Amino acid sequence: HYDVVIIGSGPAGSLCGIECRKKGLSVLCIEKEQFPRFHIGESLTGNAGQIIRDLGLAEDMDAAGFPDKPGVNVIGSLSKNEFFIPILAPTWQVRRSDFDDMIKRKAVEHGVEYKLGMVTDVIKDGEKVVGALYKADGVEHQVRSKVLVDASGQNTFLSRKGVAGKRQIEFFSQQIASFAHYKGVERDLPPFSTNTTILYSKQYHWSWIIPISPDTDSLGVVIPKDLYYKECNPDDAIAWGMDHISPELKRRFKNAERQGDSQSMADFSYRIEPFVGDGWMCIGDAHRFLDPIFSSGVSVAMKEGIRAAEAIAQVVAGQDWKAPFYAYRDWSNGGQQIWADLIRYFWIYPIFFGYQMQNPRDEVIRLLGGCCFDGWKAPAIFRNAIEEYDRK
Ligand SMILES: Cc1cc2nc3c(=O)[nH]c(=O)nc-3n(C[C@H](O)[C@H](O)[C@H](O)COP(=O)(O)OP(=O)(O)OC[C@H]3O[C@@H](n4cnc5c(N)ncnc54)[C@H](O)[C@@H]3O)c2cc1C
Repeated sequence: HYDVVIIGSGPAGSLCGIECRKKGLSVLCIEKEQFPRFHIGESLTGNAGQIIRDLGLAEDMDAAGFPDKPGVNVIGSLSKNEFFIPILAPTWQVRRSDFDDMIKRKAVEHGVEYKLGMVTDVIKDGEKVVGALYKADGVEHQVRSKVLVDASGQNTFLSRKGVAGKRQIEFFSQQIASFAHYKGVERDLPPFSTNTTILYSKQYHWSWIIPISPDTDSLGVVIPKDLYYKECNPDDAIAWGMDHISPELKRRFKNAERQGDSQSMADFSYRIEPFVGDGWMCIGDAHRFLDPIFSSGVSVAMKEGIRAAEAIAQVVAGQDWKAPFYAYRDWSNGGQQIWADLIRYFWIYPIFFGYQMQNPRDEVIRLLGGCCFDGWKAPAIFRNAIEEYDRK
């Protein structure tokens, strides 16, 4: 028996476990993969940076060789339009295998119990979730929980089991990402050498370059699903990007040497509703995924883990789940909708978006730093333009 059982130990599950422990709750985290393990999504927001400082991890970040992130340089190729989004507060580019392991060790330090295992089923008592089944070695185990937290990322465990809602996928923005790590990439000149670079051409055609260590850079090429299936495996997709997205690519990778195989993965934005219920909740990618063009996923996952523990504590302490879980739900929907709007606005009006950075700018900087979860003008501008556009 535990107060809280967390499925998965990415940024959402790890932060949820840490904050649950800070509220004095007993916590079991079941994670199916042995750490450290590779994972994509390497560029952090200023707000993720602040959580990391709060955990007391800043020195360890520098020690791990994670480059400082000055901001993101966005370059459009069809018109050479270029803009730079400065970082809100100091943050980093990370190798996720090592980063996720660091956060996980902090969770263990706070007294989270970990099991290597794959959660496979929930245990119900009528409508109520009261625990879970998981496989470790050759063997099925049972655990009982007051709240089962699904932090399974894009595995969307509770959705797949029909406990949570079905995925509602955004049909018009379906993309496939292909990526690999390289050495020998030409970096921007200081003070910008370790910025994230985003290159885009047509709508939903884009690429990233992220320095993740002193010598290594992550390259991604992201294109519409149909184009990928039509003209492209992940090697071919990356080559297509090198050829068609921007000349900056062939230039910077002139002397680059790939480390390890390339990979592809769905980049479909989705949302799952409901994502809270009696005895359970979802946090992070387990209920919602946004186009990672602005590198917000880890920041969002961490924030949701933190905010969920608040709700969880109230329920473990005897309050009916509705008021607290619905407050979490509404808080999450509020902030995620702002991110979603920013992204849709960018894809519709990428040039107008950029120029916004010369407009007396501060709001967007804060928003892209992650301040999306707390009167600002920007959210309404994005919302209004998108509604008009859709109506048109
Ligand atoms: C192409 C791409 C690029 C991205 N770039 C960025 C970026 O630059 N910056 C950024 O911040 N975000 C980025 N993201 C998003 C980011 O990767 C995710 O939002 C983030 O990892 C979410 O964290 P999570 O904890 O929710 O899920 P995850 O990090 O995926 O963690 C989930 C964990 O759950 C475990 N698990 C799953 N199912 C089970 C089960 N049944 N039992 C036990 N354990 C289980 C998995 O092993 C996994 O470790 C990107 C995403 C994509 C697709």
